Amino acid sequence: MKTINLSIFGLGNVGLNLLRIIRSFNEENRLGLKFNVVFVADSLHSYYNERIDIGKVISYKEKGSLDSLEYESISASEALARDFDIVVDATPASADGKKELAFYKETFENGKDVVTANKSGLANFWPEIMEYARSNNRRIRYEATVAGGVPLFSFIDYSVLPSRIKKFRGIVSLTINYFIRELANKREFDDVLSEATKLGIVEKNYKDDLTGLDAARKSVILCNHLYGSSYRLSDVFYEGILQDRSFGKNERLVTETGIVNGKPSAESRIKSLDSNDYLLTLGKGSLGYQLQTDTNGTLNVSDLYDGPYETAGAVMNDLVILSM
Amino acid sequence: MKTINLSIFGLGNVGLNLLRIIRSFNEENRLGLKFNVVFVADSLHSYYNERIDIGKVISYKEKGSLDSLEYESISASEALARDFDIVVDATPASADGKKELAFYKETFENGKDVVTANKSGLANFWPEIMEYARSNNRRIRYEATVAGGVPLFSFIDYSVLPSRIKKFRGIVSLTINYFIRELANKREFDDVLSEATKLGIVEKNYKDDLTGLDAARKSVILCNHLYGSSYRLSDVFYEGILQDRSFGKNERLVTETGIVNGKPSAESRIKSLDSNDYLLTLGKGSLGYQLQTDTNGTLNVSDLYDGPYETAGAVMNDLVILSM
Repeated sequence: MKTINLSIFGLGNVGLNLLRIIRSFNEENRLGLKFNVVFVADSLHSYYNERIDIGKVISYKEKGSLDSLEYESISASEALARDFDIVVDATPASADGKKELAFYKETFENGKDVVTANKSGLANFWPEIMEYARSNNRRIRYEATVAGGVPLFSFIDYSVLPSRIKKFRGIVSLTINYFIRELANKREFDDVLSEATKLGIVEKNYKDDLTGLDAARKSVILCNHLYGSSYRLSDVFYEGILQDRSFGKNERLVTETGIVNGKPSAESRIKSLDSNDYLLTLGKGSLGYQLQTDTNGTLNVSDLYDGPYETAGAVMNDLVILSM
Repeated sequence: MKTINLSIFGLGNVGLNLLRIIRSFNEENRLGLKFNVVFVADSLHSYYNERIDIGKVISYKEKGSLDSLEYESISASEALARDFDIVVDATPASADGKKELAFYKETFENGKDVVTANKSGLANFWPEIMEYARSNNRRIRYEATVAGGVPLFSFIDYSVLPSRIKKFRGIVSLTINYFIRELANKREFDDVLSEATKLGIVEKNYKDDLTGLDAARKSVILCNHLYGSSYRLSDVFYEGILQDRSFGKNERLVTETGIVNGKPSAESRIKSLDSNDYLLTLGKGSLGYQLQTDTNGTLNVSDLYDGPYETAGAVMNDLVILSM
């Protein structure tokens, strides 16, 4: 019954799976919703149509032949001025967050909401983004930015409303933790790196993950959402593994946020956890966290395996929340 | 800014903790809400006032001296006709669910919503309750009826919207599982029972828990919420421990719901779980479940310790959802 029009920016693993999810959702949902896509962009192409054929976009993108699509081409700024409801940002993250900030400003000014899977704008320019949203009376959600497809922001926003959240601890950065755990198997860094590269576990440029900066960016978003702080990266603590030492079987890079000495605090630190720690029960592919609350107890939430499809499922959850 | 008026029925462990929670929430919430109580009842007293003094009610109830409260007394039916927004049902559960059915009918007809922690009406008369709600354009939520304070219905309703939920497995009935695990420690039933009685783990009448009927009632609610079925108790399978045999360390009474052979299905069965099963990681005081979804992955959610305060926190979450 109700049709919501989307413009999707980014067709990497998350954005492409989001298209697949939209098609199945439109077919199957009991929610009285239909999502219509009017615009898709990737790094090479930007296509607009009143009713993009989502199946065709998926097919052409899988075949590596979006070149051959005959839709109107318009720039991102032009697309933002067309009539639609919500922007999805599944683009590559910039180093400094400026392109994301400028993009959300232009989105809100054009009267659209944002759902993002890109954490860069939020980790660097949170108060500016929220002020543009407020100014323009628009909304932004960002489930997929921290803990992938594991409900976290929706969990906070709809499941523990009565609490004033006392503390978050979790494994939210898997690649650095993978390396830590392999090193604890008494392996050499260069052997771990070599294999992780062949497996596609680690990128060509692994610095952001292995210095703990990926965790730090996530912790800014977490801390600001939980405590209403306006932090940027410089407000949080982090550390990484790049320093020669042995690691124990119980060490993890744990991201923790709470109000400490009256001030919101966020830190990602390598800790040797007690043997019965819930975080030690998580597999190398599993994101999870412990949420300590003053009214809804201490809650443990995790998935079994993190991946882009479940991440795109979190984006889709945000889209439904904004629509309903 | 926005005031929501409540009538609270039941001042046992959940209802009394709910009063405490309302007082702290009113003081502390950033949600722009205030909850005003106009009516409280327990088994002995029924008090109405435009603005019940919640602190006084707590104090008198703790001191065992609600006798001495000077507010108007009116019957439950009279109270339902006064002006307010939401009924909270934290009363003792009847055997057959009829009193709960009649109560919700009268509530909806008087133009109020229901939040319940009592599972009896829902386990026996779900389709009738939902029809009265629909007829009267009112709503009912029931977070606290299954898995206590662990978000479950709100989790389904707000965190995994895009999924068509494929399966639920969990430990939702702690007392029977406590007995199973103690028996697996090579103890005799009568010794386990004797101690459990002194500890307050088991009631004077332990039949509903130990025959698996408590689990079965929860599974009706679960299955109907997940699959849109209209089941009653006779539609689900259950079993208990009351039969002489040894139990293994890996046995649990697991409640499982899913669509099986095209039909919604719900069963609570004693299973010997594989050693790496997530449900085996839960302490004897911990409720938890695994939710397998087609769009949001497989999610594991649990608390550390179940108790009436966190249960009342789930009731409070439902109240906020209905108000906001």
